[PDB]
Amino acid sequence: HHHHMLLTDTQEQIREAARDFAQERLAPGAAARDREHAFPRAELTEMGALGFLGMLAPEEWGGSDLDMVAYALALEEIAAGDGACSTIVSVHSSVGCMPILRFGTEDQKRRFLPKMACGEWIGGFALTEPLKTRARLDGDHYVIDGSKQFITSGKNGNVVIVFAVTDPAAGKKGISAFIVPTDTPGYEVMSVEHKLGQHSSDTCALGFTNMRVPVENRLGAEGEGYKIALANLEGGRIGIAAQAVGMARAAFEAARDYARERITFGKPIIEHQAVAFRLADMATRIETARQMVLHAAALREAGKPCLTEASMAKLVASEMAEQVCSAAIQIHGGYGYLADYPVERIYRDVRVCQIYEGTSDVQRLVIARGL
Amino acid sequence: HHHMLLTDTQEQIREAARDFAQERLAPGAAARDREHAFPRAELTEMGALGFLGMLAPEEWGGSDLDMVAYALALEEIAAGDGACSTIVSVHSSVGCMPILRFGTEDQKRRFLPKMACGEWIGGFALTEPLKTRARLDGDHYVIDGSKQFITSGKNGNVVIVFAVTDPAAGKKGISAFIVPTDTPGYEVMSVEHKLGQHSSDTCALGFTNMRVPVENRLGAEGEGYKIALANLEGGRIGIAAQAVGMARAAFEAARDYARERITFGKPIIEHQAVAFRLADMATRIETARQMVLHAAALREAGKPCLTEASMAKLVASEMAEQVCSAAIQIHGGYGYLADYPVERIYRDVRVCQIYEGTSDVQRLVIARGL
Repeated sequence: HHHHMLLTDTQEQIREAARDFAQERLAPGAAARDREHAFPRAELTEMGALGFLGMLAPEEWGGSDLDMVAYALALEEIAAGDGACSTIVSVHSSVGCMPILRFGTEDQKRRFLPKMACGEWIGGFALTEPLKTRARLDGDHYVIDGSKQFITSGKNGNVVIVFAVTDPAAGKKGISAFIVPTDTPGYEVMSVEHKLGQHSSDTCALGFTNMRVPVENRLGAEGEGYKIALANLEGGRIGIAAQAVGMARAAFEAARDYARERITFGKPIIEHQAVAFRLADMATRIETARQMVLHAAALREAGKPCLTEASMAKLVASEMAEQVCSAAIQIHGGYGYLADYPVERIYRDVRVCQIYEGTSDVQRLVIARGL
Repeated sequence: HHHMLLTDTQEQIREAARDFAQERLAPGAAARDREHAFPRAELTEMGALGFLGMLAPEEWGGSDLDMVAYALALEEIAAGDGACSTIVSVHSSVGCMPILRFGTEDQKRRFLPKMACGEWIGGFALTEPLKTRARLDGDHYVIDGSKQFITSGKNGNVVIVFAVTDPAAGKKGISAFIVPTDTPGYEVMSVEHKLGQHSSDTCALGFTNMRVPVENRLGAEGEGYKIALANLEGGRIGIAAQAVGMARAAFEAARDYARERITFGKPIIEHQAVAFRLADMATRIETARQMVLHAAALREAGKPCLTEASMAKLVASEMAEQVCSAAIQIHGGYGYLADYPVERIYRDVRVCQIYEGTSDVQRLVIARGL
């Protein structure tokens, strides 16, 4: 019999499969993709063949249809190999694929989900603005004019869910969602931002000018945009929480290894008390955050309310990860500040986990409302 | 004039350092970060204003400031450009001071005037991956070895090199050498790629058959260990001051962002969480600063202050990471972007906990003195 509150063998197998892939195929190029700001298209293609871009899609659409706990385990492994890659996957899965799955017509799902589930088409989500973006009905097309900011995969993605006002008098009831191929004429990347880290993943400002979108690409009814925009808060926040755990873990393992190789020289790490206790604290914080992330994922999988718990997980893991990554740098001494070791990059990569997908204060606000 | 408050001269130096840093260092800091560009032109302008001779006597072209004023100036320089403050801190405390204190009159004449006016930038090469050695050969020493993590090892002009002259004498067997960086045999093995302070070269050095005149040996044979430790306090005070300065620049950036992009000109106290975070940041900066200045006051008075300097360095460096990170958070999404200065200042300041004695080195010094 399966032990209560322990991972199933299938969940452990998925974790190991994600680990094997991330370590063998993502980690060796992670530093280079950081230096080059290079989108991991080749690696995403590989991942797609192995089911890692279809984890939240059902099998009938080409997905691997994982439970939410397994999905979190997989994202953690991917993040421990390459942080930016885990961002691209989390966004793709939770707010690229899921809105089309839940709100799409059968024909919209046929047209978009198989190529998204195998990772051929990478999905993005364009809600946030510098809503002023609007969509005007013109016969068999909507005409979209506006702009978006901080859009992950706005340039390298193939399909982006665009949110635009269709009735300015209806306020939050007057927004609609649109499935927009990124090669639609009038779709424009205004900028790819230079960031502190996760260089490999494009974060974009978009402009839409006279951008004609077929009425058959409207996701849901006119006015359903607000509901659609909020439909995956939990999945997204769980995913970013998992990636923060993964990056923290990678930095911890680097620091543990450096301690054994370069501080104690093979002797028990416990022989250097301060460094041993610091590593113990790091391990404890990582494990504790992980259990919060998996708890939230378990609630989501069961369809229970979990906005509070997902937000808690995202908050506690993102803040944990900066502390652990910084301690990983300290343990490396002078080498911690050098690009030759991975912990300075992981530090840079992880800092944005407290900022996107709801800033920490946005998380606190929803947690406070649900007390 | 209250004896625990800054003197008018100290405030004047702070204001002069501020005016230069804001006008001539801050506007170019982002570019020098992007381009990993040594601030040679800015250092020259600084030198002509006396900021590269702050620990040197006037007779050598220095401005001969008291330690409090020196600390104030370094905070200002750092708030303008973190990397530049490192270059100056190193140049003044372990470049100029060992030559001032231990140099012969002729050595001071040959080296201090150009270093004090900033034409020649000084570095300090002790740390190794000591195995570097110096063997006497007539009227030269021959030096062979290597050094790691050396600030200005490439872009500097004069580096104090530490080498073993008597392997049987242990920590009594080290000597110090004044070594122009264009000495044949002096080689930059690598300029490290760092998280931040890109503008300041941190170098691996190699010395191969490097012949140095006997007249460049700084102090007597065996005096090297003493010379190496001769400026622990002034070095740590300076690095403490630069952490305060970088923290302050990040705080000011977050304060301005709040005013322009969060409250839209309304009083910041109308947004309680951000107001309280900025209050805490301002408080931690001010508290660290007073510790730095207290350590500086003791040093100026010639009192024991290794504990206080180590405390100042420890407190300010840790404070600065926390305040710089808070500054990123206040910027929201923009905080993670290179178009705003706080991600760079965050990168720049992280090494303050690491060089000039790691945080745990500071704790050990503090503990053993209790």
